[PDB]
Amino acid sequence: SSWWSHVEMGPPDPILGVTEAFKRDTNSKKMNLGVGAYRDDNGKPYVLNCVRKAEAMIAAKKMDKEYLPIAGLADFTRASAELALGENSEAFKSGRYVTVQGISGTGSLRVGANFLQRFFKFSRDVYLPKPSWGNHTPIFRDAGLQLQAYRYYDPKTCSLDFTGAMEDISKIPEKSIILLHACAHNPTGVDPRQEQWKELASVVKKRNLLAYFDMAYQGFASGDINRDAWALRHFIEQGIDVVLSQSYAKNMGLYGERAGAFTVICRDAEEAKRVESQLKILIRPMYSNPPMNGARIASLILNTPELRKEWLVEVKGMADRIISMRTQLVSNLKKEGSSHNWQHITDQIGMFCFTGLKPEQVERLTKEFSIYMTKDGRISVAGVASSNVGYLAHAIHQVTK
Amino acid sequence: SSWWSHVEMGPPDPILGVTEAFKRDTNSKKMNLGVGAYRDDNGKPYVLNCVRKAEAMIAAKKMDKEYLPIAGLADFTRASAELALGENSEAFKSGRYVTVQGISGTGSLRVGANFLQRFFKFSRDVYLPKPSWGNHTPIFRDAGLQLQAYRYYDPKTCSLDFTGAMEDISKIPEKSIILLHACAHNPTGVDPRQEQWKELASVVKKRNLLAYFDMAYQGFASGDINRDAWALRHFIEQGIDVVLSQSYAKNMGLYGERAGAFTVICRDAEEAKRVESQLKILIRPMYSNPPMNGARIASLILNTPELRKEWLVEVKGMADRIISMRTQLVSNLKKEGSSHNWQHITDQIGMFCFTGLKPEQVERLTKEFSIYMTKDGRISVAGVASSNVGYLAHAIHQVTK
Ligand SMILES: *Cc1c(COP(=O)(O)O)cnc(C)c1O
Ligand SMILES: *Cc1c(COP(=O)(O)O)cnc(C)c1O
Repeated sequence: SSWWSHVEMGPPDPILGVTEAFKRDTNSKKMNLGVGAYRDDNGKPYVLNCVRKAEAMIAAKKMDKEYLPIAGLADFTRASAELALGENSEAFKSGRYVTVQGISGTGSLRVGANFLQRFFKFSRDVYLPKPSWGNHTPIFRDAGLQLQAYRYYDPKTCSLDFTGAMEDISKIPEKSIILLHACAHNPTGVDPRQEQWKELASVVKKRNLLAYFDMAYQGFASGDINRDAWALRHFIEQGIDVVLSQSYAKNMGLYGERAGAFTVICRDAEEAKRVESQLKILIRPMYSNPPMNGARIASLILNTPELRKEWLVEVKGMADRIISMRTQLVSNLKKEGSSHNWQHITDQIGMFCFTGLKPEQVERLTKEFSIYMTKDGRISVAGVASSNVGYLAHAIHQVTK
Repeated sequence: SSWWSHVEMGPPDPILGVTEAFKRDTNSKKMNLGVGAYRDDNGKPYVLNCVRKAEAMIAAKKMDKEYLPIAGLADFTRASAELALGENSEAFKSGRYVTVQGISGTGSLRVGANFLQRFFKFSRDVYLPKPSWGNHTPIFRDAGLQLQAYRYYDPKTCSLDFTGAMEDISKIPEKSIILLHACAHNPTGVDPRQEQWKELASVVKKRNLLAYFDMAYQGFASGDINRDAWALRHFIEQGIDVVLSQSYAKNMGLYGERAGAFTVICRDAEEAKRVESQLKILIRPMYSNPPMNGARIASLILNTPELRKEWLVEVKGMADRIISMRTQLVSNLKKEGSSHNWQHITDQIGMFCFTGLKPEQVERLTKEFSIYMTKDGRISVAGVASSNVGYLAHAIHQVTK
């Protein structure tokens, strides 16, 4: 009998553990549609070009490796707030925001969670949309908050349940926290139309809720970064002081680099200062300071007009591919004789597809064809290459027939 | 009013805050002897040659940026354990340990605290040496643990108070946590001798305390990495099953790249596997997975013989440097005419010198000479160059005369 005799075996991450499994699989035909990481046309990891170039400018600049400030690389911090809020943004232009660099979107979400935990004085309840990215839960629960939920996706409709979203939402108690995905709702793939966003926002405003936006796929909803930040900025423009999480993980394909940020909309520029100090005091004992290379790469591209332009064309290309994949997806599905409706594959947006597959359906795909995905029938459509759209289709069909 | 209208403006970090201040001083002659960050003889940031080399092989390797597993890069992982534990290590050879990559030393300390709080049931109190590094307090506190202390440094004599320490230690309640700095006690720069270390082991074994080692300067106290891990290793062979934190921040001079690790020694390999599960379960909702740049490098060096060799020679060279500065500093103080004994300057090991100066004196250094240090009068020795060594000397003379 010792120290850790009592600790039991925990399970494998529902998302992340798929990669694990994936890697152990000897079938050469294997695919990992678990997590959402973009592959190019040959099924390979794709490092954007502007990333490479920036990588190089850093190298050639022979920079040091001294510590970052707690809040991160200023230059990155600011570029992020602009990318998000928009250059013409009041809130932006008047200095009422604070943004600290974080450990990508997860770390960002968390300090955000912990900040709410420590200062938000009116409630410990956080309302998540049904369903929501799995990590949401543990991020908020480990932070000290309790979780609630508001209806969002209708499975018989394979579309948003706006009505229910609004009934639920309209009944959330005044001054509660509501997690809203900025765009590219993980895992549904469905987001509200402007008209509906416009609507939600009135109730948030109306019920005086703290709105927490998580923006991990800016650019991926449509391929247009500003058309994707519409919602967020709207809200803010109606007078809703939100909080936000951002990740350059997917859109810059800096996955393991860890680049994200957390921002808080304040009243003044004075409040902003005040809050930052606290943010910092939250962080020091967390990780001391952030990992620098990701932000360097990113800060360089955001702030270098050339780099920036190329980036944006690369992002558009990414989106485009995926789209082609959906399209190819369903057509082969028919080509294969599938009596089922597969329009969802084409109507949804972002990096996945919320297939509808049942967990048995799910297993069979892993087992028989080594196609790896999540228990919720959620597939990374972004990890499918041209050469494998066809196999996916067969498998799916085979599983679904 | 406002969500945050009550958020108070907090104070700058006791250590990390001097750098901020430092950056604002316009005197050409400033020196940042605050944080323990090494500079070459010209007072310039020193990126190790083996560091420079490893980055070159990664770029040349044209590697990807995909996510790393939760615990991190296995090679990095395996390596630090070894680095720490030793290769002839039994616990290492058997695989009774679990190492997870972390966000340098802090994030390691922090996950370790977070693990303790979750699973260590036999206590809620962590015993810190007096004094300890500043960050330790908040790390544990923020983590939900209770803080205690044992005597360590006697300031009257400016030496370790082995007696008190031992009194304090022997009466720690059974099965509590005691934090011990593996080497290079920060800020004291005063470590137990091998015979005291052998005493200490004896009682922790006896009271049957949980030993948390903080190991940040492996290689900087003695100039020899193996020599620096003697006690860690000592305790282990004595059957004390430890928890340990690593920083590659100083010794690999990888500061802002954030590389480090946390490791818990377990009874079996079986059990380690169970902890590892848990450990990962803790990290995901924290920052999902660690930054990858720093680990690639580190693992590249620790795992490539040439690289490892030169690193050892690089670290030893670093260590000798600081000994030169120490010495020079005192003899310069003599020549300037300082009435006092400045023996501790040469007695203390690691990057620093715990000078014994008073607040006023330090205030005077910053103000008049622009020399920046911690209000407890702890100077960064590793921060002085051949070229500014006199300045400091004169300063310290004028403020102390
Ligand atoms: C990817 C993602 C995030 C952030 O992930 P990181 O890799 O840590 O940047 C946050 N939310 C959702 C819904 C995501 O899909
Ligand atoms: C520097 C140091 C650490 C680790 O520093 P990081 O920047 O987090 O890597 C841990 N403990 C002590 C006592 C230190 O001096």
